[PDB]
Amino acid sequence: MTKSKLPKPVQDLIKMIFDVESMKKAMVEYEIDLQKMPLGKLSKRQIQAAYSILSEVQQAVSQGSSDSQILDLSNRFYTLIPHDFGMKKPPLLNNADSVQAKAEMLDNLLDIEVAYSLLRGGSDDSSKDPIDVNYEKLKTDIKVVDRDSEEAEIIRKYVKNTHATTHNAYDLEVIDIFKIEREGECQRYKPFKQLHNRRLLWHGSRTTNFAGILSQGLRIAPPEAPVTGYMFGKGIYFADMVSKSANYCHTSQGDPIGLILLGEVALGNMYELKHASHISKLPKGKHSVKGLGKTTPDPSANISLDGVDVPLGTGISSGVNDTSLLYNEYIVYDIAQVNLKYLLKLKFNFKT
Ligand SMILES: Cc1cnc2c(C(N)=O)cnn2c1
Repeated sequence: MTKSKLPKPVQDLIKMIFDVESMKKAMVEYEIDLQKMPLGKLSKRQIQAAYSILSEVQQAVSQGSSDSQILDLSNRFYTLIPHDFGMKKPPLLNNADSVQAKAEMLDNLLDIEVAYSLLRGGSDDSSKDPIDVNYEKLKTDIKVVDRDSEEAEIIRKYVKNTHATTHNAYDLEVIDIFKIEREGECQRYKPFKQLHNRRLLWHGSRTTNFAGILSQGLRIAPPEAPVTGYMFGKGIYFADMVSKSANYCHTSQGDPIGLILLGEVALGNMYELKHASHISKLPKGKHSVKGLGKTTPDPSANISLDGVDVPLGTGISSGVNDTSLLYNEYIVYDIAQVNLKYLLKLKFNFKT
């Protein structure tokens, strides 16, 4: 029963990541029936089967098949994943929007099952602090960045400048800044180290998903996932506006604490797009996809950190007239193209 000697901000981060209740709330927010399907009953092969049904809906809508088939698959989805809408009609998976919503839901369900499997596995010893046991389950070095260092100065300027005016529901306060080093990730990222056009970008996600993000990195949606459920196909999505990525933390007024990622991304040749392009492979010679947004952080204020460009400029007009994106988007389709550097802990102070 040796109390953990880890830094207090790290211990708080471990407790917040490995909280079983936060997993249960996240499933309740999706209106999943926890009585007919509790958290311990979540299965990876069950989520993959739900991914396949979403893919069956995608192909039926395209091939002009029976919309009656699209009704049977919708009811199949709700039998596979038991929900509880009370007295309301469940949303019908009959169009592309419904597929994207349930695709995003299964991405968080797959990460929740990963966090719970990580928690209830391995070995156990009641002589060690549970905080110490969970920290080594992540297989990640986690150090607190000093508040007065130039790293924290640049990171704060990154959060300070790239908060979009459209995302007016809140403003962000940086609580903690962690310098993370995933086990073995640096060797995996080595072939992309001297690739040109490397940037430090944001990645937001649910807090419960970070037990798997630190354990296995940022993954691509499984093969069973429908490629049309994501705007630019099955890849890893990043942004340069801190508010665009913080929206994917799914932070509520009840739980206003968020976790966001700062990662070095080997972009290389950017396939610049303006609208949806559901692809799994890039054209030969390209290494990433950039969704051109109307507003881009000023390129004149670009600075470097460890040889990595940091687009912390104020948002100005990009010079792109016809685009379906308000802000930029960076997508890679190889997991080795990501090197996670920092992990931030943000307080969401919702306004107006
Ligand atoms: C479809 C999609 C998913 N995730 C993201 C992020 C992020 N997680 O930071 C930014 N844009 N984006 C887009």
